[PDB]
Amino acid sequence: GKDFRTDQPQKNIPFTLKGCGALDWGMQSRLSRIFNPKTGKTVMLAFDHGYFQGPTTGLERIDINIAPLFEHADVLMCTRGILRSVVPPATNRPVVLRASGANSILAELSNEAVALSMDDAVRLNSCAVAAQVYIGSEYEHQSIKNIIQLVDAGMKVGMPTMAVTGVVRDQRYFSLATRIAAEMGAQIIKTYYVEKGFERIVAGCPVPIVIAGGKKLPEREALEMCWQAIDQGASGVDMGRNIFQSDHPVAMMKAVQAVVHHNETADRAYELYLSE
Amino acid sequence: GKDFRTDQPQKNIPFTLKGCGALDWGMQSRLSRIFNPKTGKTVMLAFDHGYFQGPTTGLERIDINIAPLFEHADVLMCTRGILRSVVPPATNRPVVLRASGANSILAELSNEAVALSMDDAVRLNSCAVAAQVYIGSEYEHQSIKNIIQLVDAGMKVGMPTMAVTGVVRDQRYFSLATRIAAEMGAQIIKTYYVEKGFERIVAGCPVPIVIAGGKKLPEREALEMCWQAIDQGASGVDMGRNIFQSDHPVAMMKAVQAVVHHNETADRAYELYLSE
Amino acid sequence: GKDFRTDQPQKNIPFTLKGCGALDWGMQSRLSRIFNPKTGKTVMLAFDHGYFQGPTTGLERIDINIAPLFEHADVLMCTRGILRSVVPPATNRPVVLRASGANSILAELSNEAVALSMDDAVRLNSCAVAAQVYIGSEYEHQSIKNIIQLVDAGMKVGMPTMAVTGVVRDQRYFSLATRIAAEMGAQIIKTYYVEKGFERIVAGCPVPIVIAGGKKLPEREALEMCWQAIDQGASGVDMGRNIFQSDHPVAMMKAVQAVVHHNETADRAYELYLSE
Amino acid sequence: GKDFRTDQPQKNIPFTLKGCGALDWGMQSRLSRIFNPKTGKTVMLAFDHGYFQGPTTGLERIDINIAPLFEHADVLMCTRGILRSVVPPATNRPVVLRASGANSILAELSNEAVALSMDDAVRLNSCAVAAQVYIGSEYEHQSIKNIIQLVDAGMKVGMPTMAVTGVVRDQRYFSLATRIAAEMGAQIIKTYYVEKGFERIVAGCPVPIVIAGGKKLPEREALEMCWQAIDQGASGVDMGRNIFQSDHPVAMMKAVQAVVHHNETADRAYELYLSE
Ligand SMILES: O=C(CO)[C@H](O)[C@H](O)COP(=O)(O)O
Ligand SMILES: O=C(CO)[C@H](O)[C@H](O)COP(=O)(O)O
Ligand SMILES: O=C(CO)[C@H](O)[C@H](O)COP(=O)(O)O
Ligand SMILES: O=C(CO)[C@H](O)[C@H](O)COP(=O)(O)O
Repeated sequence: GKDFRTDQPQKNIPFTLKGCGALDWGMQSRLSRIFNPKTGKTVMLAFDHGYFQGPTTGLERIDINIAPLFEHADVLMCTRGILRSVVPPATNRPVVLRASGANSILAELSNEAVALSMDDAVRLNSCAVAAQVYIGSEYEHQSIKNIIQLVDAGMKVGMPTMAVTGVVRDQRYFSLATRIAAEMGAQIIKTYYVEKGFERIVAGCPVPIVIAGGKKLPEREALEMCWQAIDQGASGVDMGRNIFQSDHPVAMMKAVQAVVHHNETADRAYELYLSE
Repeated sequence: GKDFRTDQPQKNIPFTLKGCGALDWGMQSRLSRIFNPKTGKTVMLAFDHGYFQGPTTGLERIDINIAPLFEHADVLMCTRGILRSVVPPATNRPVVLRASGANSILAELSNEAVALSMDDAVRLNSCAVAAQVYIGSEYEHQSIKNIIQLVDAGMKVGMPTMAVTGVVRDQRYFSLATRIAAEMGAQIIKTYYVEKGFERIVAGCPVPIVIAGGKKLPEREALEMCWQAIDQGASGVDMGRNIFQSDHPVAMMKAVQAVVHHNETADRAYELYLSE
Repeated sequence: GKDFRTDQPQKNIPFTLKGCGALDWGMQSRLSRIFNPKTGKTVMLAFDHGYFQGPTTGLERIDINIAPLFEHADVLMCTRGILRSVVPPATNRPVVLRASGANSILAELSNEAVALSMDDAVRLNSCAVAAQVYIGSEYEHQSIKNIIQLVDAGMKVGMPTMAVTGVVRDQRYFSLATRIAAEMGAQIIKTYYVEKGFERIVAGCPVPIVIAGGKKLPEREALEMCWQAIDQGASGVDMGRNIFQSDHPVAMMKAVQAVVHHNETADRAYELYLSE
Repeated sequence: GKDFRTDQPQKNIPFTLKGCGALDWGMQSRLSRIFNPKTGKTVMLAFDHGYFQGPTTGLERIDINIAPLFEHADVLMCTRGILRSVVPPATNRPVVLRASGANSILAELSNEAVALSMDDAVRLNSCAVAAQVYIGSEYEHQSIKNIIQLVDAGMKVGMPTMAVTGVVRDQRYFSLATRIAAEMGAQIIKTYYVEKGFERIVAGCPVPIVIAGGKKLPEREALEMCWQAIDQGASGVDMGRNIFQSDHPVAMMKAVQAVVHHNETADRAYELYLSE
C-alpha cells in the first residue's frame, strides 16, 4: 500500500537569488530570510548609526521611536549592543549585525576594526554580518581585511557577509568599491545610488546590491530614489534616516515596501503615503 | 534639535514563553521563530520518521507529497539528509533538526546516538535540535546522555534542544519522562497526549510541551485530540501522519491551525476541514 | 570603452544533480568530478575489496592488472594504502576513498570502524569518502555512526560521503537501508540491483544511487544488469569483479560506458564488446 | 586459481613534473590536474584582475563573456567571490584561487594581505592557492610572508602554492624574484616573459614556471610570445587579456593550446586562429 510515484522523476528546485546559486543550504536559508524568495528583494530598516556617531537625531530612543517600526520591516540592522538591550527577541524579525567599529566622529572615519566575533553572531542567530569597506581612505587596507576575516569566519558557519561601501561619489568609483568587495567574497553589497551609471554598478557586481537611504530628503524624493534604484536592478534598500526622521515613519515604510516588492510607481506610492 | 524623551523612562519588555524568561537573546530569538510570540504556540509539520523507518507510508516522496505542505506549517521537522536534498531553502520556514539516530526497525528501538554535530546544526541555520529519550528502555542511560550532550553544545551557541519522550502510556510515566528531560536542560519537550491526567504532565513540566500526532486517526478525532491537548495547556502540536496520511493534508493543516492558534472548537474546525 | 551589457540581467545556472542543488560550491564541484555534468551519471572502477579480503582474485597485482584500466574509468575507488603505493598520481582521475575497515573474512563482517581521518582524505585530494552501513547485522548501530561521523567531518570541508549498503536481498530491504543512510546525510548511496522493485529504491532515495557490480557474471548478463539499473533510474555503476575478472577488461569497460552514458542497449553494447 | 605474477617485480612509476618528484600523493594529484601529465604543461585562463582593479575591461560580465571560455581552458584562475557567484560548479574544470588582496589601484599596489583561509581553499576544492610577491616594492617583506604563510598552511593539507612575481623588468630581476619565491617553498611560479635571458630564469628556478599574458597585443604577437616562452622552457601560460580582450577569444585559446601542448609554430597557430 505504498506509492513511490516512479513515473515522475525527482527534480531539483533552482535557487534564483543573484549569484547565490552555489551556496550550502544553511547559507541560502539565511539569505532567504533577508531577500523574499518571491520578489527577490528586501526592505531593510537600518538603525546602527550610533556605533560611531553616538545618539544621532531620531535614534535617541530606539526603544520608543524605532520599536513600533520593527514589524513593518523585512529585516533589522543594528549592533549587538542595541539588539540585546532594546530590541525584543519576540520581534521575530531577521537581523543583520553591524560587525565593525572602533572608530568615531571625533577621529579618522575609516579606522574600523571587526566589532564582534562570528561566535557571538551565531549566538545571536544573525542572518548576516556587516562591515564597512573604505576604498580610497587612509585605512583602506584594514577595512578590506575586515571583510576577508568575516568571510573566512562566515564560511565555516554558513553566515553571509555584507560589505558596505563607505566614503566624489560617481559610478566609476562605486564600481571599483563594490566589485572588489564582491570579489573578496562578500555575498551582499550595500552602496549608494548614483544619478547616472547606477545600472553599470549593478551589472558589474555578481551579487545582490542594496542601496543606503542617505541623508534626509523630502518623502517624495526619497521614494523616487528607491524606484530608480529598483528599476535599475537593486535588490532592495537599507533605509535609516528617510524613515525614522520622517513625520510619518510607518506610512513611509509601507510606501517603500510598495515600490520595492510590488513595482509601484513613485507617485502612486507617494499617494499611499498621503493616505497615512 | 534632539528629543531624548527624558520624561519617559525605558522599560524592559517581558518575554512570556513558559520557562524561557532567562535565556540569552539569540536563544529567545530562535524560540520565537518556533512559538508564535502572539499566541505562544506552534503547529509543527513532522516528517523525520524515515530516520529509522526508511520510506514510511506517505513519506515515499517528500519532494512531491510533502513539498506543497511546507508553506502551511509554522515550523518543519526533519533530518539533515532530507533537509539538504529535497527541502528548498527558499521555503523560508524555521526548522527543527532530528539530531539522533543509528537505530532501525530491525533492531533495538532505543539504541540511538547523536546523529549530527552542533557544528552542522548551526551551519544549517536550525531553530533547534531534537533527540529521543527512552525512559524505561534498554538504552535509557545513553538516550539521556544524548540530551546532556546536545544541551552542553547548544548552550555555547544559543541553540535550544528538544527532548522527545519515545516509548504502557499513562500520566505517571510521561510525567517522569518529561520532567527528567526538562530537568537535564531541554528547553522544549515533546510527548504524547493522554486520555486522563495530561494536565498534570503540563503542570509538572517547567518548559513548553508539544504533542506528537500519533498513529493515523479519523480527521475529526485527531482534531479532538489537539483541542484537548491545547485546552489542557500544551504549547502546540507536532503532527506527522495525521496530516500527510490524510486525503486532504492542506485542509487538515488549516484546521489544526484554527484549533491551536485561534481557540477554535473541534467541531467548528472539522467544518473548516469539510469546506476544503 | 566598457560594455556592462546592462540590457541583459545575470541569471544563475541551475545545478541539476539529483538532490544536490543546495550544497556549497566545493562540494558540488567534487560531485561534478564524479557525476558527468552532461549525462548526470558515472562509471566507477572499484578495487577496494582487499580492505577486508586480502589479495582477492584479480587484484593480486593492482599495479599490473588494474593499472591499464584507470584511464578508461570515470572515477577510481580504493583504499589510501593502495592509492599511495601503486596508483600513480599522474593517473589524473578522480578518487573515492574507502574510509571503513577493521573487519576481515575471518570474523564478523559488519564489525567496521572508520579507517581514515577526514584530515588525510583532504590531504589525498579525494572527491568523496565511502563507508559501509550494515542494516540488520550485529554491528548495525556502529556502521550508522560511521556514516554520521564522516558526514559531520565532511561538512566542515565540503567532502561528500558515500554510504554503501552491505548485506535476503529484496526491494523492501534495500529501501530501508538506502533511505536511512540518505536520511542521515550521505550524498551518494551505493546499493545492489534487484530483480524487481528497483525503481522504488531509486524513487524513495533523495540522492544519487549507484549499483555494485556483484559477483562475476557472463559479460552479456552483466551488461543487461547495468542497462536495467540505468533504465530504472540509477546514477551509475560501481563495477569491480565484472571488469577486472573478465578476459577483456578494457573492452568490458567501453561497453559499460556505452550503456551508462550513451543509452546503448545491452545487445548493441555486447557487440561493442565482441569487436574488442 | 590465483596469479600473483611473481616472475615480474613491482616497479614505481616516476613522477616527472619539474621539481615535484618528492611530494605526497595528494599534492602531486592536484598538480597533475593543473599540468597535463603527458605534455607537462598547462593553459591557464586568468580572470582574477578585479580583485584590486574592479570591473576591468573585458571582465565587466564574467557570467556572459568569460562563461563560454571555461571549457576551452585547462585550469581556471579567479577569486573565491567570482568562483561562488558566477562560475558554475558543473564547469568541471580545475581552479587556482587568488589568495591575496586588500590592495587597490587607488593606493600602494604592493600592500597585499592573505585574502582567504586555507580552510576555505579546501572547502572550495582548489588545486592551488596563489599570492603576489613584490620584490623591490614597499611591502616586499609582507608579500613574502604571505607566501610563507600559504606554504605552511598548504603543506598540512597537500595544497600547492603559486607565487606570482608582481612588479624595470629584466632577466636579473625576475631571476631574483622567482628564485626567492621558490626557495621559500612555492611549488609553482608565475612570472613575465623577457626579451632576452628568459632561459636563465627557467634554468635557475627549481619548480615549474608559468608566464603571464601581459597587456593586450596583436594576436599574432601574443602567440609569438607563448612560442618563445614554451620553447625556452616555460611550463605553460596564464593568459587573461590577450584572450578575453580578443575579438575571437575561443579561436585564440585553441591557438594557444596548439602552441603550448602540441609544439605548433607561431605562424601555423596563427592560421589555426584565422580559420576561426
Ligand atoms: O551607518 C551607516 C554606515 O556607517 C549608514 O549611513 C547607514 O547604516 C545607512 O542607512 P541610512 O543612510 O538610510 O540612514
Ligand atoms: O518520528 C518519530 C520519533 O521517533 C515520531 O513518531 C514523530 O516524529 C511524531 O510525529 P507523528 O506521530 O504525528 O507522525
Ligand atoms: O568491496 C566491497 C564492499 O565491502 C564491494 O563488494 C565492492 O567494492 C563492489 O564492487 P564489485 O561487487 O563490482 O566488485
Ligand atoms: O591579475 C594579475 C596580478 O595582480 C595579473 O596581471 C593577471 O592575473 C595575469 O594575466 P594577464 O596579464 O594575461 O591578463
